[PDB]
Amino acid sequence: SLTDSVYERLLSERIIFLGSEVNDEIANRLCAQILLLAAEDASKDISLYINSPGGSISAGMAIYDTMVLAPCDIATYAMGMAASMGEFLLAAGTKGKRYALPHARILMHQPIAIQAEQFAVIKKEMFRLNAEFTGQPIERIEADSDRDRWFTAAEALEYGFVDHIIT
Amino acid sequence: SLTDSVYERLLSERIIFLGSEVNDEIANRLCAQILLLAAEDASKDISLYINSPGGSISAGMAIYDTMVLAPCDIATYAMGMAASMGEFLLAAGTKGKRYALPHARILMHQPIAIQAEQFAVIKKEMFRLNAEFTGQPIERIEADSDRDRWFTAAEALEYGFVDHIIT
Amino acid sequence: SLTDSVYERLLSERIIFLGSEVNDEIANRLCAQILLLAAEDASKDISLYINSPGGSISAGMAIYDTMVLAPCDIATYAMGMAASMGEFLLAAGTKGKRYALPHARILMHQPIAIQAEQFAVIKKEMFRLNAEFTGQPIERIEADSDRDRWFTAAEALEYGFVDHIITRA
Amino acid sequence: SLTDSVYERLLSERIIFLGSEVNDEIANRLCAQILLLAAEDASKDISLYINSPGGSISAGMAIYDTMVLAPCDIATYAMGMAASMGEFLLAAGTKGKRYALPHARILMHQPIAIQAEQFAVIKKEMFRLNAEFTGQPIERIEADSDRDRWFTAAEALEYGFVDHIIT
Amino acid sequence: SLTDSVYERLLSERIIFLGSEVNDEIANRLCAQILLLAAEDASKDISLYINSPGGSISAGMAIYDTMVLAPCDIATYAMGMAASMGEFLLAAGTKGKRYALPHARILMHQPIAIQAEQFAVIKKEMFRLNAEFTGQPIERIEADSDRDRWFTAAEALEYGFVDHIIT
Amino acid sequence: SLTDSVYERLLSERIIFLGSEVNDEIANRLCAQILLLAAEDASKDISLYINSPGGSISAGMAIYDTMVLAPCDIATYAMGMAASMGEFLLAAGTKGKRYALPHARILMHQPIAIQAEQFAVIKKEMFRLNAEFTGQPIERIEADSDRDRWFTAAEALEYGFVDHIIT
Amino acid sequence: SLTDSVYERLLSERIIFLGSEVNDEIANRLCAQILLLAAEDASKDISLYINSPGGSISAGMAIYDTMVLAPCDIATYAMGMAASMGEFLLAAGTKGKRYALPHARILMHQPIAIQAEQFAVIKKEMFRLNAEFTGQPIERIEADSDRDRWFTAAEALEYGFVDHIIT
Amino acid sequence: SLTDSVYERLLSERIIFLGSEVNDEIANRLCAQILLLAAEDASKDISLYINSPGGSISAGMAIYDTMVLAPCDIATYAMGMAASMGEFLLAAGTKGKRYALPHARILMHQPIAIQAEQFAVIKKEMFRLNAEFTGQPIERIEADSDRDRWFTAAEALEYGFVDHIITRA
Amino acid sequence: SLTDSVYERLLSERIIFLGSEVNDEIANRLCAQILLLAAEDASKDISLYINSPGGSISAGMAIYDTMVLAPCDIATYAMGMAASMGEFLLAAGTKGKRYALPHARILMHQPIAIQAEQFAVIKKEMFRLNAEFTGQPIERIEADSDRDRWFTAAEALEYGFVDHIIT
Amino acid sequence: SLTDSVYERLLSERIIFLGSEVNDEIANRLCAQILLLAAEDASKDISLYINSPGGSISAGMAIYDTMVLAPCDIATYAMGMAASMGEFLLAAGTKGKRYALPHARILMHQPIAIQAEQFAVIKKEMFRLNAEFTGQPIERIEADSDRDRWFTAAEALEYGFVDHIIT
Amino acid sequence: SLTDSVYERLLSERIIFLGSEVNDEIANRLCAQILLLAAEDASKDISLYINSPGGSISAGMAIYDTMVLAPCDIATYAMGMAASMGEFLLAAGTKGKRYALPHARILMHQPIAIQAEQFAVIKKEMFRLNAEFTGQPIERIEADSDRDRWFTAAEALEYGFVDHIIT
Amino acid sequence: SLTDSVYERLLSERIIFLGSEVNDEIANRLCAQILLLAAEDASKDISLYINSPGGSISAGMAIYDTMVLAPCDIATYAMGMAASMGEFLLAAGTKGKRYALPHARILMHQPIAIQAEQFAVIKKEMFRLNAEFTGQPIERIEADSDRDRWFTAAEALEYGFVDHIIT
Repeated sequence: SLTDSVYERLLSERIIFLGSEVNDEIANRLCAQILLLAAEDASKDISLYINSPGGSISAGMAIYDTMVLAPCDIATYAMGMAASMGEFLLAAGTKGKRYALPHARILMHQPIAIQAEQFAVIKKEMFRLNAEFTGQPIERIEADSDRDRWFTAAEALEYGFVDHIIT
Repeated sequence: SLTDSVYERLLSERIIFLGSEVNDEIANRLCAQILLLAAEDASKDISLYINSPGGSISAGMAIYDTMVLAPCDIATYAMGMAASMGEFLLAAGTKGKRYALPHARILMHQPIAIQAEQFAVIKKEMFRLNAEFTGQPIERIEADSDRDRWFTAAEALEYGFVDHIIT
Repeated sequence: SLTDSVYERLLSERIIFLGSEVNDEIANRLCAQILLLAAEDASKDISLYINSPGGSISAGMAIYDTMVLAPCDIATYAMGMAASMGEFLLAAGTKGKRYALPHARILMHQPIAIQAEQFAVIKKEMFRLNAEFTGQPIERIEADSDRDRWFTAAEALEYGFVDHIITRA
Repeated sequence: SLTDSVYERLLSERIIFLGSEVNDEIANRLCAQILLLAAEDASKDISLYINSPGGSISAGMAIYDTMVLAPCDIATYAMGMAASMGEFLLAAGTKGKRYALPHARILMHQPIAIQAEQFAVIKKEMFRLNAEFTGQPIERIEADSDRDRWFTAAEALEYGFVDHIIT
Repeated sequence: SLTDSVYERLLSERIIFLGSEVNDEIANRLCAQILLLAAEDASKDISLYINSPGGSISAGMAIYDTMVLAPCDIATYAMGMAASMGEFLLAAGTKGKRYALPHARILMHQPIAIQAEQFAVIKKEMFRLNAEFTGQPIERIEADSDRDRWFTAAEALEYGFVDHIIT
Repeated sequence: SLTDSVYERLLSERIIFLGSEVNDEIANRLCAQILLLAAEDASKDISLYINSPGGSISAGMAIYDTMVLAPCDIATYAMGMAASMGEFLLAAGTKGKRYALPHARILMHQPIAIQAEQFAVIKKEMFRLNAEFTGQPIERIEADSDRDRWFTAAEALEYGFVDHIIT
Repeated sequence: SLTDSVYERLLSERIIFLGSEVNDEIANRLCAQILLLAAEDASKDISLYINSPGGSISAGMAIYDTMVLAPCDIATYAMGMAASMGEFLLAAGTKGKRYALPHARILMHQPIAIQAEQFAVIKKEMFRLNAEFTGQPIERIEADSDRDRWFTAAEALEYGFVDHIIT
Repeated sequence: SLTDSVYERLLSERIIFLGSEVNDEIANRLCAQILLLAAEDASKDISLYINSPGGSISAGMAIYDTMVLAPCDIATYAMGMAASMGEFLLAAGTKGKRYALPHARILMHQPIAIQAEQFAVIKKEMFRLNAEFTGQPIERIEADSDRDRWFTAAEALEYGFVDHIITRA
Repeated sequence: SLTDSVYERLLSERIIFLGSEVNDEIANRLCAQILLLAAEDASKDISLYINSPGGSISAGMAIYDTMVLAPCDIATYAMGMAASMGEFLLAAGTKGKRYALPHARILMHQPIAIQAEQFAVIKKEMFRLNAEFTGQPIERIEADSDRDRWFTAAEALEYGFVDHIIT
Repeated sequence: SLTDSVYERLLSERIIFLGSEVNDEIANRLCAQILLLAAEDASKDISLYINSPGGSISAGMAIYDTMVLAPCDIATYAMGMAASMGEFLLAAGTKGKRYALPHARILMHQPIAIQAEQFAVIKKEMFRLNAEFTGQPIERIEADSDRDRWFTAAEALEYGFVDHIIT
Repeated sequence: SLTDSVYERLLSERIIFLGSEVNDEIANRLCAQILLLAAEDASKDISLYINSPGGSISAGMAIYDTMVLAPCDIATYAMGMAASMGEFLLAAGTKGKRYALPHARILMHQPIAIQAEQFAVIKKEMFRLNAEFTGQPIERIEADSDRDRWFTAAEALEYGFVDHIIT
Repeated sequence: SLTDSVYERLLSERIIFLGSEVNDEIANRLCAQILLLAAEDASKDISLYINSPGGSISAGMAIYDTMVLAPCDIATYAMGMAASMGEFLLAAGTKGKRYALPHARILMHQPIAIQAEQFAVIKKEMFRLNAEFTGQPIERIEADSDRDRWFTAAEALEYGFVDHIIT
C-alpha cells in the first residue's frame, strides 16, 4: 500500500515513526526497525519522529532499551504530541539531537498483587530516567506527572525535554 | 506490508523474533526461520530476540529442538519480557551468548487422559532442561515455578538465565 | 507475507512442511510441492518436516502416492507431533532417512454404502503400509491404533517409525 | 500466496492441477492454463493432475474441448479421486499417457424445458465420449454410472480409464 | 493471484477472455484489453475466447464498438456458452476467424420513458448487426430471439454465427 | 408486530392477502389461512386480496387446490397487480365473485429430466384451467401468455379474469 | 414494541398514518388497515395522517383504490410533508375533510417496453385525478410537476389540495 | 408472528403441517405436535398436511414412530409435493384416511463404518414398510425409487400411496 | 422490553418523552402519541418530558403543529438538556405550564435549490415562533443562536423559555 | 415462537425433551423442567423423550442427579437416537418405564492434571451406573463403548437399556 | 426476557435498580420509572438499589432532579458498588432512609470551549450537593475526590453517605 | 422463550438458579430475584440451585449480601459444580439447608495499583466468611484455595460446605 511504501522509503533514509499508542506490537515493530538500521550502518544517525499519546510502560522501556543498545545516535522529534511514554522516548534521544516542531505539545501523565509489584518498580525507574533526561529533580517529575502538566515547544525546551525548536 | 518487509530484512541479517505468545503457528514459523538460516549458512550465528509471555510447552520444545538442531550458535536476547516458554527459550541459547537488556523481566511460570500423561512428561522434561540451562537444582526450579517468581535483569543474571546484561 | 515468504525461500532449499491437519487442500499444496521439487531436480533429496495432527486417510494416501512417484529420496523429520497420517507419512519416508527430534511425539490413531466400501479399502491399505513401514505385525498396528498408543522419540525409534533420533545436524 | 506461487512454478514445468469441483470458474481457469501452455510451446507435453469430485458437465466439456483444441499431448494423472467429470477428463487424456497413482479412486456418477433439452444432448454426448475413451460399449457406461460403479487403480486400468499404474 | 497471473500472461499472447456476464464492469475491462493490444501491436491478431451468458446490450455494444475500432483482426472462439450478447460478440468476430469448439452452445434471447426509447434503438441496431453478421434476414433474427432458439456448434455454423468448428 | 396484528385481525374478518411473490413458503402460509378459516366456518365467504407478481406454478397450484378444497366461497380482488400465478389465482375465485379494483393490472406471463417432465405437466394443466376460468380457448391463453399481454381493470373484465370492476 | 403499540392503539381510534415513503409493502399494510377499519364499522370516519416523500405510482394508486372502496369517509391530514403520491393521497380525501397543519409543505413532482407502456397509462390517470382532486386544469397539474412546484399550507388551500388549515 | 399464530390456531383444530425439508429439527417439532395432540385428546383424529421435498430417513422414521405411538388416527393429505420421506409419511397415514389433492405430486427417491451399517438397516426398514403401505412388492419399490419414479394424484391413487383424491373438503 | 413497558405505562398516565434526537421516525412516534392522548381524552393535560439534543426542523415543526392541534394543554418539562428543537418545543408549551428542572440546561443552535427555499421558510418561521414563545426580539434569538448560547434553569426562566423552575 | 409454545404446552402435560446435544445450558434447562414438574405434582409421572447425541458427561450426570432427586417416576423414551449420555439418561429411567420406539437406535460411546483426575472419577462412576442400569458387567460396558457398539430397539431391549418396545 | 420480567415485577414493589454505568439512556429509563411510580402513587416510598460505577455528571443530575421532583420518599441501598454518580445518587436518598449493605463499597472520583463551560458549572454544583448530603465541608469533598478515596460500608456511615448499615 | 418461561414458572415455586459464571449482570439478575421473592413472602423459603464455575468476588459478595438481607432462609443446592464464588454462595446458605447432589463437585479456587488494595481487603473478607461457613480455620481456606482443592459430595459434606447429601 501507498502508506507502507512511504514508510519503507523513509526507512531507507534512516527515518522512523512513532505515530500511534505505544504497545507491544508497535514496540516490537519499532525495536525491529532500530535493530535493522543499526545492523545496516552503525555510524549513521537515526531520526525518530514522534506523534504519540504514549501507552504501556513495558513497551516503551523495551523501545528505550533498544535505543540505548544501538551504537549510532538517535535524533528525536516531537511532531504533534508526545505524551507519557511518547514524552519519555522524545526526552530519551541523543542529547543535543532532541527537537520539537514549533507546535508540538509535550504532555506528562501519571501512567494481581504481583502485577502491582512489577508496575511500581518500573514506574519508579521511568521517573528516574525522565529526571536524568530532563536534568529535573525526581520530585519535579513526580508532581508534574500527577498534575498532568503539559508543555508548549518553548516550555518543553525550558524544562529539558528537547534541545532545539526547529523553525 | 511494512512490518513483514522489516522482519524479512532482519532475516537477511540473521536476526529473528519471538514477539508474541508461543503457539503452534508461531512455533512452526520460528522453526521455519531457523532451518532457513541454518540451511543458508551453517557457520554464522543466529540472533533470536525475545519479548514473549510464552505459552504451550510442546510448541516451546518444538522450537527448542530446532535450536539444538541448527549447527550454528543461537544468541538469545531478552528484549522486553521472557516469561514461561519465553524464559525457557532464552535460557536455551548458546552458552556465552545469552543477553538481557537492562530493563527486561524474566518470569518463571507453572504452565484427555492421554493428553494428561503427555503433558506430565514434557512438563517434567522442561524443568529438567531449565535446571540444566540455569545451573539450579530441579527442586528450586519447581518451587520457583510454583510461586510465579519474577526477575529483573540483575536478578536474572545471578540465577543463570543469561550470561550478560548488554548496554 | 513473511510466513509464506520463508516457506517459498525454504522450498528453494528443498525443504517442505506439513504443519497442520492433513485435509484435501493441504494435501494438494503438498503434492504440488513434491511434484515441483521432483521436476526441478530429480535426484536431490527433499526434506519433509512434520508437525501435524494427521487428517483424512484419503488425503494422506495422496501425499504418499506422490512420495513414491517422486524419484528422489524424501527424508522425513518429526518436529513436534506426528499423529495419524502425520505418523503414517513420517514412517513413509525413505528407509534410513526417517528422523525424530528429541521431544517429538508419535501418536497412533484409528483414523454412503459406497463411501464405506471406499473407506474400508483405503483403511486396510493404510494399516498394511504402516506394518510394512515399521516392521510390526498388522495385529500390533490395529490394536495400538485402537487404544491410541503414543510414543516418545526413543519409544518411536524402537517401534520402527523412524531410523534416528537426531539432536545436532 | 505460497499456494499460488507453487502452482505458477509448477505451471512453468507444464504441470497443471484439477484439485477441486468442476464449476464454470475452475473450468475457465483451467482452459486458460491449457491455452497459455499450448501457445508457449505446442510440441511439448502438458501434465494434468486430477484429484477432484468432478462436477458440472458443460464445464467439464469446455475443458475437454480445450484439451482437444491444444495441439500438444496432454498426459493425465489420477492423484486421489477422479469422480464424474474428473473421471471423464482422466480418461480423456492422450492415449498411452493416462496414469493412475496406486491408491487413486475412479468413480462413475450420473451427472427450464430448454435447459433439459441442452442437458439431454450434453449427457448423451459425454456417455458417447466415455465409451470411446474406455473402449467400453455405451450401454455399459450408462449402467455403471447409474449404480455409481467405482474402481481401484487395478480395476481402472482393466476397464480402460487409464493406460498405466505408476509407482 | 494465480488466476489473475495466468490471465495477464495470456494477454502477452494476445489472447483475451469473456468468461462471465456482460455488464459495465466487464465491458470496460475488456475494451481496455482490446485497446492495449491494438496499441501494443496494431497489425497482429487478437484472440477472444467467449464463454458467457451475455447480458447488457449497451455494454455489449461498447465492446463491439471497441472491436471495430481495433485495426487488427479479432478472432472469436465459442468455448462454453455464447449466449445473447455472448452470441452477438462471437458473430461480430472477423469474418473467416469465428470459431466454435465442438461442444460449444450458442443461445439466442430477447435481450423512465426515455430509458425505453433508448433501449428500443439499441435493440433495433443489435438485430440489424446480428442479421448482417449471420447473413440471416432480420425477421428470422427476431423470431429466433423471441423463441429462445439455441444451437449446437454444427447448427451455429449452418446459421452463420461462426466460420469454423475446431477439432 | 403491527403488520402481523393487522393481518391477524383481518383474519378474524375472514380476509386474506397475497401481497408478494408466490413461493413454497407463501403457499404454505396461504393454504394454512384458507384451511383455518374453512375449519372455523365452512359456509362463510373468504375474501382474498391480491397484489402479487406471481411466481412458482407448483406453489400457485397448491393454493389453488386448497381454495377449491375449501367448502365456502372464495372472493378474489385484484388490488394492484395480478401477474402470472397472481392472475391465475384471481381468475380461480368463485364465479360471480372475482373483482378488480379500477387501477388493478392483470399480466399474463408464460412462467432435471424429471424436473422438466413435471413442469410440462402442470404448465398444461395451468393453461387449461386459465381457459376454463376465463371462457377463452386454450390457444388464446397460450398466445397471450407468450407475448406477455397485459390488461387494465376494463380490458380484464371483458376477457374473463374478473366478474366485476368495483367502485 | 412501544412504537407498534401506539400505532395499534391509534388504529382503534380509527387513526392511521402514511409516515414514510410509499412502496409496495407500505401500500400493502395501509390497504390492510383501511380494509380492517372499513370492515369493523362502515359508517364511521377514518383519519389518515400523512408525512411522506411519496413513492411508486402503482403503490399509491392501490392505496387510492382502497380508499375509494372504503364506504366510510376518509379524512386526510398533511402532517409534515406531502410529496408526490403523498400529495395525491392527501388531495384524495373526502371533499370537505382534507386538512393541512400550519407548517405542512405540499410538493408536486413528476413521478421492459411493457414497463414503460404500463407506467404511461397510470401516469396519465394520476394526472387526471390530481386535476379532478384540486379542480385545476390538467395542463397546469402537469406543467407544475415538471417544475417541482411546492406549497405552504396557505398556498395549498388556495390551489385545491386541501379544504381547511387547522389550528 | 402471524405465520406462527395461524399454525397454533390450526393446532387447535388438530391440523398439522409438513411443509419443508424433513430434518432433525423439523421432525423434533412435528413429533412434539403429535405427542401434544395425542395427550390432548387420544380419541380424535389428527390431520397432517404434507407439502415436503422429504430428506433424512432417520428423521422421517422418527416422525413415523411417533405416528405409530399416537393412539388416535392420523389422516394424511398430500397438499402439493410429497417426495421421498414426504411420500413415506403420506403413505403411513391410517388406511382409508390418506388423501391426495387433484394436483398433488408424489416422488419416490432412493434416499463411518457404523454409520453405513445403521443406514443400511433403516433403509431396508423404509422399503419394507413402504411396500406394506402401498401394497406393492419390495422389488418394485426398490426399482422405482432407483429410477426416481413420480406420480400425478391419479397415478398415485392407483399405486397405493393414497386412498382418495379429495376435491372439496 | 422493560424500557417500552415503562413508557407504555407512562403514556397511560398521559406522560410523553422526547429522550433522543429529533429525526422523522421520532417525530412520527411522538405525534402519534399526542394524537392518541388527545383522542383518548381531549380535556386532561399532557405532560411532555424533554431531554434531547434537538434535531430536524421539519420534525420539530410537525411535533409543534400536533401540540397546537391537540385541544388539551401540554405541559413541557426540561429534564436534562433541551437543545435546538428540543428547546423550541420546550418553549412551545402551554403558557404557565412550561417547566425546567433545577439542573436542566437549555441550548440554542442554528438548526437542491428548492430544498434551500423550503429550509429558509421553515427556518424563518422557527425563529419567529421562538421569538414569540420567549418574548425576545427575532434579532436576539438569531444572534444568540449564531453563538450557541446556553442557559441554566435560572437563566432560561429569565430569558422566557419557561414559566417555572420545579423542586 | 410456535416451537416454544408447543414445548411449553407439552410441559403442561408433563412431557419433556432432550432433543439436541447435552451441554451446560441444555442440562440446566432440563434440570429446571424436572425440578418444576416435581414441585408441581410430586406424585404424577414425568415422561422424558430422547433423540440426542448425548454430550458432556458432567452435564449428563447433573440431569441424572435431578432425576434421582425428583420424587415422581420418570419414564424415558428413545425416539430417534439415544447416544452416549443420551443412552445413559434413557437407561436411567424408572425401571419398568424405559421405552424404545421401534426404529430408535441406541449408541454407546467412550465419553489440567486436575482435569484428568476429575474426569477419571466421573467416567468410572458413569460406567458403574450404566452397568447397574442395564444389568451388564462393567467390563462389557467398557468394551462395548470402546468400539462404539450400537443397538436396534430389539437389541437394546435384549441388552437391558429399555423395558418395552412400543408400537 | 426473564430479566425484564423480574425488573417489572419489582417495579410493582416500587423497587427500582440502577445497576450499570449512568449514561443518558440509563438516566432516561430511571427518570421514567421514578416518574411512573410517582404517578402511580405519590404517598408511598420508592426503593432504589444501586450497584453502579456511575459516569456522566449530567445524566446523574437528571436522575437526581427527578428524585427531588418526586413527592414520595426514595430509599437508597448501596447494594454493591456506588462509585462516582453512583455514590452521589446513593447520598441523595431521603435522609434517614439511606442504607448500605455490609460489603458495599463507596467510591469518590473526580468526574468544546462551551462543553468545558457547562461541565465546570455542573461539577461545582455536584460538589455542593455532596457536601449538602453528607455534612462534610466542600473542601474535603474536593480533596477526597482528587485522590479517589474509597470507603467500606463503615467508613461510609462515618463520612455521611448513608444512615444505616442494614443486615 | 421456553428457557425463560421455565425459569419464570420456577420463580412462582420460589426456586432460583445460579447456572453460569458469577458477574455483574448475573449478580444483579440474582439479587433482583432474591429481593422479589423476599418482598412477595417474607417467611416462605427461597431455594437456590447452583451450577456455577464461580466468577468475581465483588459480584459474589453482593449476592451474598442480598441473601443475608433476605429475611427468609435460603436453601442452597450444589447441582453440577460449585466453584470459586459458586462454592461460597453454596456454603453461605441457611445452616441445615445446604445440600449437594451426589455427583456434585465443589471446587475451591484462588479468585492505579489501588485496585490491589481493594481486592486485598475483599479476598481476605471472603476467606473469613468462607472459614466461618465451613468451620475450617482461615489458613486452611488459603492453602486449599492455592492448590485448587476439589471435593466430591461426600468430601464436601464432611469438609463443611453442605449439611446433607440428597438421593
